[PDB]
Amino acid sequence: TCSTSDDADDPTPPNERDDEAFASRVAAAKRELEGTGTVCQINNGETDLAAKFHKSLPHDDLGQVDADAFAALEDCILNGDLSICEDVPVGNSEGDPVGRLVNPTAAFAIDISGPAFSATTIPPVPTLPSPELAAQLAEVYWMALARDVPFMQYGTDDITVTAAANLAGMEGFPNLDAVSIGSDGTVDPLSQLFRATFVGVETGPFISQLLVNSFTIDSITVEPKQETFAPDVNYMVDFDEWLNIQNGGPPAGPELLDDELRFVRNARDLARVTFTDNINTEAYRGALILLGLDAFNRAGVNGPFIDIDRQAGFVNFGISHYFRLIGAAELAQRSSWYQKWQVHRFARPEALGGTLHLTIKGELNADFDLSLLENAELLKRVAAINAAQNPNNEVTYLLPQAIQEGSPTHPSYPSGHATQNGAFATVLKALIGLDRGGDCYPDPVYPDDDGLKLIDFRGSCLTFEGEINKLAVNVAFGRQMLGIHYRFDGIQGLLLGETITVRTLHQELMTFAEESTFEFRLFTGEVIKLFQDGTFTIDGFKCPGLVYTGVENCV
Amino acid sequence: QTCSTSDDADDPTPPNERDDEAFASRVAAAKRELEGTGTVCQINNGETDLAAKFHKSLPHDDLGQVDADAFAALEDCILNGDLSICEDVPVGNSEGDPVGRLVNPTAAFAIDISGPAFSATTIPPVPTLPSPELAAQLAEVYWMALARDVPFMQYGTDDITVTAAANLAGMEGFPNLDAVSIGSDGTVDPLSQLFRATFVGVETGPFISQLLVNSFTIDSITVEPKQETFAPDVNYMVDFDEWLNIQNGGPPAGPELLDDELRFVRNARDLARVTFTDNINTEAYRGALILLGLDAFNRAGVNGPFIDIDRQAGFVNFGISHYFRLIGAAELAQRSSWYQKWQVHRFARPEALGGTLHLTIKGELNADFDLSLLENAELLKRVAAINAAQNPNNEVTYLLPQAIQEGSPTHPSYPSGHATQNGAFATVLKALIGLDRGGDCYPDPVYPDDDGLKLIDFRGSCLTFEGEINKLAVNVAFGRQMLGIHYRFDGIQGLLLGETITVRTLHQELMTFAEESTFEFRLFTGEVIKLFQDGTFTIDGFKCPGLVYTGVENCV
Ligand code: VO4
Ligand code: VO4
Repeated sequence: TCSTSDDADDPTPPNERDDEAFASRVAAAKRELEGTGTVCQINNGETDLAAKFHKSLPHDDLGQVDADAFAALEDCILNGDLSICEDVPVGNSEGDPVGRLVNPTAAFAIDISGPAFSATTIPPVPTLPSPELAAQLAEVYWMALARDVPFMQYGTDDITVTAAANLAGMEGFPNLDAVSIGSDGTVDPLSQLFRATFVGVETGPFISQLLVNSFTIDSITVEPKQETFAPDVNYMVDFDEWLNIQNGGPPAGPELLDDELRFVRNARDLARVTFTDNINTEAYRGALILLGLDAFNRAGVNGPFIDIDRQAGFVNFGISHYFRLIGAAELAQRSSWYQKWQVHRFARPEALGGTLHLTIKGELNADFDLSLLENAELLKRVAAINAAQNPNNEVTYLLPQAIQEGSPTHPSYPSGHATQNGAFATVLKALIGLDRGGDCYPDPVYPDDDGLKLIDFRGSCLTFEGEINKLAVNVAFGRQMLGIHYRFDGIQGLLLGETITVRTLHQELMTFAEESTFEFRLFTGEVIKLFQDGTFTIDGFKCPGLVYTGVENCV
Repeated sequence: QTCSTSDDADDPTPPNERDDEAFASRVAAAKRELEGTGTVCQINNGETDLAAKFHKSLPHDDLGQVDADAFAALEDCILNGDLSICEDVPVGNSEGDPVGRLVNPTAAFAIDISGPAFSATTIPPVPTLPSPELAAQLAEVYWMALARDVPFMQYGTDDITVTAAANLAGMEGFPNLDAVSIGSDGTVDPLSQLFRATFVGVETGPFISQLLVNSFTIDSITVEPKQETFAPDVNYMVDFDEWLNIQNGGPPAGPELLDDELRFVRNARDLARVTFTDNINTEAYRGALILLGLDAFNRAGVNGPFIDIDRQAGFVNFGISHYFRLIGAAELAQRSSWYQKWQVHRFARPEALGGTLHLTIKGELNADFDLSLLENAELLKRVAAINAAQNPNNEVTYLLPQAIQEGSPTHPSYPSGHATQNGAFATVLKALIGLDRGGDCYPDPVYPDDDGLKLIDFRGSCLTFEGEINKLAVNVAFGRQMLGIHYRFDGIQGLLLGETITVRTLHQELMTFAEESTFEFRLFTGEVIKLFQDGTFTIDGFKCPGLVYTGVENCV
């Protein structure tokens, strides 16, 4: 049995390989220790249970949570114990899986890699009475009303031309997260409504090139015409059906589907993608397309290999590296879960929709800002679309859901889809690099209004990095378009995802033998550059912390 | 805001101790890896002949023998984890084609914070060039090339595969091949054993996994797996000059000829084509979506510890996030595969031993291949004839016909990186699905017809999910062998390396989870592993003595 020598072409002796791996890992962990320090989780401080998540617990007939049950939920959230979590009351005893709490104890796991779950933060949510919460909630209502308008008709359809005038008139609107908006405060329906200022999202067609172009997987070429939802029908707008879903009961039935396969061409379609995706499916498709277009090089001439001739990357700076992180970067979901349950615990849009509807009916008196509560233009359209749908044409102002089950049984903020899509977009941009990130997407297209044919897009350069960012914001805002998240869930989850992913990316980069760096553009536009000694820059400026904690701290 | 002992998080640990607690847990995890690893000795087969070593893309003489100083430059490149030193390795062809680049030789030297470090695991020494095991390993690769265009359901009648099976069973070292599928009577049944392995389920039912031939749905897009495949009969690198050009790092002679009709995978050439055009985990990702849709893994999160309780579902842990996260993350096993390829065994590819074989048969070289191969009359006459029909002026060569013009990637043979990653992904799918559901039968199994244009319903065996998951991994490993670029030891040892490594990572993560939970599933060779949060583990119910898992043979 060997000790100081063996057959490997390795400078370290066998009996030191174990110590060197330990030393390296202790140092890495020490760097997270020191770079982290004391991190303070802060929520908006409101105590109203109406603004908190409690879907699936027992509610009275006004959708108001049972006190004892909510206190058992707080018990469950705090203790990271399965058994205590099984003690939380359920509001419907039929045992349907949509009634189960979605893994409330998940956050309490220290992963050995990346930033620990409590090492990052996201901002407090706007309180229920605020002008910002009002405009955020109205925007989810207008998305629901605009679901069947084709994206290319946004500038001429009554619903979206109105949505843009009505939202721009709300006091809180200019304060919405990365809101697309003119300098004069107006909203252009075709290029700004339901958009964000992250790089490339406002340029060109609403839907990312990565969602409408063909992809090849194992020599199988796939055109992305999907099975989509039927137009014009929404769910949970009948009061008893809505209450039953808040109490944890089964959906009223399946969703109506369209008989014709179509490319994604309106918000209902985009929402459909996000209802039937599985973690990184959209980003995986984008990854394959980018590889096929040579934004990422399949033969491995990426990273430090672009400047040399003898070697190609694979495990590092090649497809092994890329597809590994496309899955591994989903680890940011653990931090997303801590934020959802242990910290913010914010009410989903359908729950606030119930509070609103009852307040409008005079059965509750929630303090919503008058910009929503007196928003006649929006509330009359909601009343009308619901009455058209409901038995006996009964009017409700509930938020129309594109799915019978409504939201998943976990808190609104942030969106897990937005956190994981921010992480996947960051992995793609970092491996493709800044230079290739700025090249223009070749032969860009947009689906026709029926989603049956692709039309050649003739306009500004759509950069690879912008189309990757667009893909991520499409997925985030597609959940909003189902009725189950607000813009703050999507924007702040995307940033949470980018920050955590820069931390893991930098951690791994420091271990690699070959000399190399990472360089790429963040969602807000700054260029980050990561170095193997632990240093990093934002637009050329060397940052002061030991580890990346967001652009705001690099000053 | 600042804070110290209290903030708005419902977390028992004060903010100012959360950094400390994460460092403590990480040190304890790294320490468990330190103490469970100890001294690990990397042992290769010890042969010194350069003909038995990888040196594709370096300068060679006209007999394909490596320039000696270039090879010592490559060893220095392998040893030092230095990009600049690796840029000094000589190249045998100046055209600058990307197929000539060395594939990331410094990759192994990176200590990943999670999982087993790159040098903490081993794979067995490769059979030496003169051994009967090597001879039968290489003959199998050649028979796979000769059987490329035979539809799997015609294996029992086609003279090529009927003879392959008998020829291989009569080779002295054949019975000692890695998990070789063979009767107790010593014969190989063409339909159910030829080019198969004894890993659970692989020998049951059709050759191709159900996960590769059934439709998958992605984002509401339903996909029928009819692929663009290679044309029949044509093989490449069978003309000596073309072969030599490829060994010196020159560009491929041309593109591969493709079939005009899209088809399901129905022969070895088609399975090879999958593996030529896949991307790390595309085959398992397709299988993962198929399994999820069949409820072998529950999309709503009723998996792992949630199966026995009513109030909660899994997601980050024991739900789809866990599942898709690990399907990509488990590719981390590729760092260890890279160490074994370059730093430890550095074994020559089948096309390289094929050039040595060819030249030895012609009397231009004198390699000591065992006589079971050098005097295999049945194999030699068929190789000569297929190559004479392919070559322009009908010149005979004994080179191993490749299914692709560029031949192997530019990195050593052992183990197969495709096999190591598919052993890891197979291991992730089984662990998350769990032992009980792993035993459920595939619901609607099929097999493609001989033209690969229609799916025929299969009957007469329960194809378990764990068995079809194992089959897919062995199909991907063996499809590289069907390209002409890997041996069976590359594939089976690669699959087992990927499994051990993944068990180590799965266990490490399991120990962190707040909820009480375990992992329990069946390994490739059939034993049931069960992993516990206190760091202990069992093999068929027997408590293992090591700190950490190091393979079935050490749990005794
Ligand atoms: O998955 V959301 O967290 O986007 O409901
Ligand atoms: O990728 V192989 O290592 O299977 O050539």
